[PDB]
Amino acid sequence: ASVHGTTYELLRRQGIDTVFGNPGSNELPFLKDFPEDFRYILALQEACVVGIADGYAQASRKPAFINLASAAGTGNAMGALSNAWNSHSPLIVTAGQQTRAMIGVEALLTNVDAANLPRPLVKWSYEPASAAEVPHAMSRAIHMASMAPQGPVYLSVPYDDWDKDADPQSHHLFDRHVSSSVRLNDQDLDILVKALNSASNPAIVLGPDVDAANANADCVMLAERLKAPVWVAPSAPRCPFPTRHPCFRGLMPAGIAAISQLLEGHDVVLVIGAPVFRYHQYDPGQYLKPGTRLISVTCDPLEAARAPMGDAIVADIGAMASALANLVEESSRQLPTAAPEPAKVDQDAGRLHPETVFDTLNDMAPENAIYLNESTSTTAQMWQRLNMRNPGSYYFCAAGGLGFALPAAIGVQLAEPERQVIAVIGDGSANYSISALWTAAQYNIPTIFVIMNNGTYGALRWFAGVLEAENVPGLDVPGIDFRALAKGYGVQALKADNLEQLKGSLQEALSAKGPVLIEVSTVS
Amino acid sequence: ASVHGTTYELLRRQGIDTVFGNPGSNELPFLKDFPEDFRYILALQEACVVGIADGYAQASRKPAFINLASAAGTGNAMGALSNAWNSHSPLIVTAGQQTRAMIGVEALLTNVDAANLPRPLVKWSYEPASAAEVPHAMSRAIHMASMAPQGPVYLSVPYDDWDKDADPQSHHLFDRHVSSSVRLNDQDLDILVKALNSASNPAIVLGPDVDAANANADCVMLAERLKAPVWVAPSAPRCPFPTRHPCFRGLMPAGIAAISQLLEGHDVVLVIGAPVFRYHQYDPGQYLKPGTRLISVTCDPLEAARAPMGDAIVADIGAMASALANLVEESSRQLPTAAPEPAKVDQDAGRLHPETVFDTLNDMAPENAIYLNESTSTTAQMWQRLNMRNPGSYYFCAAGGLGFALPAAIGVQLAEPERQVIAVIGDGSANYSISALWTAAQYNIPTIFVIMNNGTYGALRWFAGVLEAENVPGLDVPGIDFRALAKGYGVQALKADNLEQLKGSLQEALSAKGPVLIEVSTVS
Amino acid sequence: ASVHGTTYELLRRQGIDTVFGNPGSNELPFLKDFPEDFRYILALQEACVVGIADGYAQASRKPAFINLASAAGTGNAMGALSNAWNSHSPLIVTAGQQTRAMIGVEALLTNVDAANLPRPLVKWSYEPASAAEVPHAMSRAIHMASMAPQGPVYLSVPYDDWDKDADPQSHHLFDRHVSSSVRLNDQDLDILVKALNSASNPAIVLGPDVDAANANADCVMLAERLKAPVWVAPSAPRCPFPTRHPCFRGLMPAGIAAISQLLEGHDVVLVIGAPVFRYHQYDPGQYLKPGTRLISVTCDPLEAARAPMGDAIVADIGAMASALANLVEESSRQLPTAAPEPAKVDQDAGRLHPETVFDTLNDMAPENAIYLNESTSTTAQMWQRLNMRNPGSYYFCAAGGLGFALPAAIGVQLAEPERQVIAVIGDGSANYSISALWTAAQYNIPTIFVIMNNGTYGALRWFAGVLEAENVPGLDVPGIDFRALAKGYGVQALKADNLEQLKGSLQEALSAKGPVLIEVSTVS
Ligand SMILES: Cc1ncc(Cn2c(C)c(CCOP(=O)(O)OP(=O)(O)O)sc2=O)c(N)n1
Ligand SMILES: Cc1ncc(Cn2c(C)c(CCOP(=O)(O)OP(=O)(O)O)sc2=O)c(N)n1
Ligand SMILES: Cc1ncc(Cn2c(C)c(CCOP(=O)(O)OP(=O)(O)O)sc2=O)c(N)n1
Ligand SMILES: [Ca+2]
Ligand SMILES: [Ca+2]
Ligand SMILES: [Ca+2]
Ligand SMILES: [Ca+2]
Ligand SMILES: [Ca+2]
Ligand SMILES: [Ca+2]
Ligand SMILES: [Ca+2]
Ligand SMILES: [Ca+2]
Ligand SMILES: [Ca+2]
Ligand SMILES: [Mg+2]
Repeated sequence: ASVHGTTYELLRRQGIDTVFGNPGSNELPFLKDFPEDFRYILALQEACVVGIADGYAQASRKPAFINLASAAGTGNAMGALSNAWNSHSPLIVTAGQQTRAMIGVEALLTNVDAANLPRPLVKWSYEPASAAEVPHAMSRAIHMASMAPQGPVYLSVPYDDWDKDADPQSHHLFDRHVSSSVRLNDQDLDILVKALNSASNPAIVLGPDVDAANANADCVMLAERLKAPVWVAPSAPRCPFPTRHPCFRGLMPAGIAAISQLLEGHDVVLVIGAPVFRYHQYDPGQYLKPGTRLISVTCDPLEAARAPMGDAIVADIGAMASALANLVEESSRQLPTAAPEPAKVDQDAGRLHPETVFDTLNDMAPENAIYLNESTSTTAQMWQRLNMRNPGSYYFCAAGGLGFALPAAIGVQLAEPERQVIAVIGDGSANYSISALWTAAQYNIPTIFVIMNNGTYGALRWFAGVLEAENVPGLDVPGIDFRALAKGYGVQALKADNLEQLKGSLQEALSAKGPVLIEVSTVS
Repeated sequence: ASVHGTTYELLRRQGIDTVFGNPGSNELPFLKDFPEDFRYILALQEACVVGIADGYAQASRKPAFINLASAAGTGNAMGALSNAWNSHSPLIVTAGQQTRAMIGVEALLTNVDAANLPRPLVKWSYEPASAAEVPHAMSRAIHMASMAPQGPVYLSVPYDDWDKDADPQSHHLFDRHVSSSVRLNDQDLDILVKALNSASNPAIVLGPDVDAANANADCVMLAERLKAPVWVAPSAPRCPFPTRHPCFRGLMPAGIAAISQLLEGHDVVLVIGAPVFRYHQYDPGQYLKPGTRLISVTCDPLEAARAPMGDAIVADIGAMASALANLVEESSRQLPTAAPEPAKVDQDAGRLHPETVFDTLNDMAPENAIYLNESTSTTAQMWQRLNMRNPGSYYFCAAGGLGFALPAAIGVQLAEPERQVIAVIGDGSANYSISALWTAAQYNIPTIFVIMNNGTYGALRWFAGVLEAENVPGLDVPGIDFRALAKGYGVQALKADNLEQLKGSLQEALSAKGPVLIEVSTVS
Repeated sequence: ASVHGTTYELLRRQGIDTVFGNPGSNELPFLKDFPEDFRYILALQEACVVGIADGYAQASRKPAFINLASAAGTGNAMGALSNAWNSHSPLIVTAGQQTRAMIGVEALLTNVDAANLPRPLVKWSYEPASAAEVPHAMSRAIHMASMAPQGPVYLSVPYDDWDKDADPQSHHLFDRHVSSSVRLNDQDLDILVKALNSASNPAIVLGPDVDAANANADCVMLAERLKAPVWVAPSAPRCPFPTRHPCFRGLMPAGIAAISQLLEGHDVVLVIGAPVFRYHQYDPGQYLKPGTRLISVTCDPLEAARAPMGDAIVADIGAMASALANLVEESSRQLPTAAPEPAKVDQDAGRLHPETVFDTLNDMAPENAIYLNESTSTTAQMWQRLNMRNPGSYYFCAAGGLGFALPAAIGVQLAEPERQVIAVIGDGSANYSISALWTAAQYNIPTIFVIMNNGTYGALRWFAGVLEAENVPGLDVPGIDFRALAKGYGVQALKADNLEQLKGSLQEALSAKGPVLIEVSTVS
């Protein structure tokens, strides 16, 4: 067998059947003879390729396979890899290299010092030293991406390797099963459970790895048993809990002082599947107030090591959440009271308040909708106004890198064809990965894109305000016609300049057969 | 509090009380006001510093703390770090940096791009961006070294940081407990146990992480219950099993074909705490023969990913070995028969056969002796001839890097003052870290060093022979007087030119109050 | 032809005929069939291998070729590479890698991510992607080491590559000539010359790249023409000027304020072949005083970029010094007056003052002696007391990394068999690379080693004093018998406990046929 044939067999045997890519010449020997049982999803720029794959992996809860065009293609994707690193997304990023005989002279398309290129944003990065090693290296890549803590990996392959003979002993790779589905030993788990049972006023904080593990329901049971309020850890990349459950308390503000104040009076705070914590703004003060003990369960040693406070346990989130939910006592304390209904912001017949948009989406979208957020000045309101009952219902750029949501929404929609995906994206953010729209059109992936157009980088204007920073350039983005961009890439386009038009456009979009972009005129 | 005071409090609270070091000017502000409850162990060269610390950490089963002199000191230690990486040794390697105001100009002793220096041989490498971050960075270093898979880490600290004010909120670091003591979830563990119970002819292979976890006794119970022969994985850095237990089958040869042949007919092979596998020689063939399934339990994702065959489970070795030992059924198969007595090699009244040396050591050493091996051509015979009943009884350079055993034997002896350490080191190997002898003399650490002097790099002569490689230079090391070297560093020195002298010298050494070096004239 | 044959032909054609090494198994296929016209110089530890090669390269003014044992051997050499980077030493560091078929599984002796290991201390680091690339990669290594700014490079070669067929087109590599012997364009050079001619009180500062270029005599002419005092740049790795020439002003103290004060009143300061500047101690103040302009000529862009003041020209030091010396006008100013005779320190019949040692060496050593310094507390006095008339007469660890001088003195002596090498090394420093002594004995390289034994790390005690740092551990190194160490490695050993014995021992050493070590009892 060839390296090509063996590698595709390995991929298939390991459950991979889709290649997200933008091709180049070093990849043609890999992509030729493309298997009939595989899917290739083309995108027009590599940030888009990787964003789509990332959404697909996050929603599918399985690795996604990517093929990029040597160094330039890899490089174009590195912002997308920054997000994937923070979301623990299991991405197998492959790129073609020059033929081995031309690497030394640094022929055009040689990826120099290739393994160092995507560092430090990958868990493992490698170029094999021979053709026959390629299937083994691919096996390593699959497993490295997939073991907890999951994350992106990089493999560079000289294009002449594919046609070479494989090692027959590579057949041992095909059916390897590698598990990291582990939990704390019984003795220490019993100690933890006793501490939770004995807490007088516990609180729970959940991060994205809960949703990635589909541990959401177990966390609901845990919160009900402990009668504990539940927050989502700051800068949330995913939604780990039903947002109208009575225990839910919403998104934590991303500040040191704000979080210790929120946790004041809680004697034990159990954090599951989050860094401790993904703060953002400068908000100095106490990490925790006196009387609060924090215990973190994380899938990532790097998270456990860097937490500035608390105990930590490094284990699989699904295994731990299930064990804890089934072991803790039912507290006789009263169940927390549900958060009040959000206020309705006054809305005239002109430009839309973002709150109006979210309320309308919540009114009109199906109960199993999936939202993506890259409307950076409106996140807090979005989190308050969308009832997200189910797992896998929310994604936000995990490293804060714009250009995620537009392509990721396409990948999520590909992963979840029965769940309507609605990406709410600011006018500024929409441009970073605008060409991803084409993939939705070409493959008829029926994502809805809601562009919040206020003509400015609003979140930056806000942050400049708190700085009292004057004379900052580059904050306004006037003069972008998103309906024309959608037309450019073959996506049906609608406008919403007021509330009646927003409702009309959403109705039309929700009943459409393909992707739809709605340009919403929002308040500045 | 100062950064200095806070950092030493963190170290003490995290169980660190000893600094292994060779000082330099960038470290003086760290080392000044050295706490009265800490120990400083000086060694004269940094390979020695790190080797001593490594032995101490491996034997103590806890992190060891190191302080080195900027880039040159770090650099001198990098061979030692190669071994530490392969042994999963929890080493906290710190080095001083120039004062922040002088880093830009690259003053003498500036460690340029410091974090990259020890890569790729460390789990984490870092220089803090401010003085107040230093205690937090130290906390990260401690935990990164200590979480499974354990390994060396590197922290570079500008020397002016120590006297600066610490963040009062660093007190939250002091008592953090971070656990990776995890095992496979119950459902999947039950599947594994059923596969082990149903095996008709199981075999077990154990690696160094068993001994590091002190899982040895649990592995004995597991082997007895399964009635399974037990091998030590190739290139063994430690001894994970009693070498005269009836199930023991010795050290696996480090070859692909040799290992699959040894495993032929075993339907399930359970590997615990080893890479799969640390082959060495070129020995092409089948990874496994038809009819053998391999299942690996490893603490290291990188091991699990790169195994060319088998299933894998990534978990703590102690937690897994204990669980498996207590869950498997007692097989009614007959217990394996003990290996036969090794042959006595004919020995005249002249130079010693290595087999004679090992037999004599086994006859005369206490039953709780600890051996170290850096006598590279004699390893197979050593493994056959020493009865090592207890855990922590054997160490060998885990990356094959010479210069480990001489200093490591000092660290092991410091860790285990009641267990006589005997380092068996070739004449070639002895030179790499010869100055470590001084530390044994200075601190009166009573290691015994047995130098196997055959005047040559024997293992290289052997490997050249199998290559039929002629005209290789540099293989002979005549003209080294090890008794004079020992005198040079203040260590009592004896000779053994024949068997009667070997016995006499060993008797004298075993009753000595300090370290002793015996130069043994061995056959060429 | 094989890769082996082609590579050795390339080396020979490029002027390389000596391999400095410590062998390992991955190197045996390279070292076999070793050419009869090549020399192999064995050393017993890799810091020693590289130090010897470094001295040889620095003194010979040509590249030196090194072969080390995979990752551990490379790692053991990294402190030595730190010095080589700072001295711009042209070192071609090669290491063997595992056979390509065993790299993926990370067999013992696999150098993982090999090219990253010696970073950031090398100019170029590489592992070829195929056997036929190896000669080309070797060519790259040779030229990268040799082009200005010269420095160490690293090449890792899988051991199976050597026996493979070479590309016949590799013959084009053999006779490539690559020049960086460049100087500033005429127009801009004329501007510089006019600025020098018009200076009213010029000063010159010279660094190690002057001596490396053998630009010393040109710099003498330049200083005579400009009637300018000449200093050696701080932390000097080499001696770039005759130390009893009337213009000579000695070693600059390595402090910001001290240097600007020394330069006060000099309107133009021309620095040649030095960083600006290799400061060490914290000595804050002005980089230059008002009225001083600095112009630097450096071979290294990294030096030019980081200078905090002055103009810079990046060019070959030999070409620039020759051009400037021949273009500047003869000033009618008076030639600077020679520095006064150093004082004779009172010396009783007991332990030696270091000043006495240097005065005696200066009295008894030949006029073409070569000195090495690793007696860290005595450098200033050494520089005042040795008349070094010729180029290539002084070496000191360029990165401050101890363990350089003992092996480097052997390499220098090998390079300059007609010039007596005398290494003056502290008792502390002597231990780092002590085993290098064996190479001097084995190859009968007649270096003289003068060990300054004061029982302590004196320079650290001094630096602690200025810090008022109390309770620093690890500063004393009692109990080392250097005569026994010399005996250990087969080197003739003498003692000097007083002045009469020092004279007697030096007389005996200077007339000896082999290497000699003299242990001198110096004041504490
Ligand atoms: C790749 C990239 N570039 C720039 C930014 C900086 N950035 C920018 C440019 C923001 C403004 C986004 O504007 P928007 O129109 O999408 O939404 P708002 O008007 O609601 O802020 S928010 C923010 O962090 C970024 N995070 N990521
Ligand atoms: C740091 C380093 N350098 C070189 C080697 C190469 N090496 C060398 C030099 C060996 C010979 C050791 O000789 P010895 O006298 O200690 O023992 P034997 O004579 O029993 O082989 S075995 C081997 O792998 C190495 N492994 N590590
Ligand atoms: C490899 C390494 N380790 C440690 C040091 C720190 N160091 C040490 C240990 C010095 C003392 C050397 O003592 P010596 O006996 O050789 O000479 P003096 O007594 O004259 O200082 S000077 C100094 O910078 C270093 N520069 N390089
Ligand atoms: Ca509503
Ligand atoms: Ca799906
Ligand atoms: Ca906007
Ligand atoms: Ca016996
Ligand atoms: Ca102990
Ligand atoms: Ca030997
Ligand atoms: Ca004199
Ligand atoms: Ca010469
Ligand atoms: Ca000294
Ligand atoms: Mg490095």
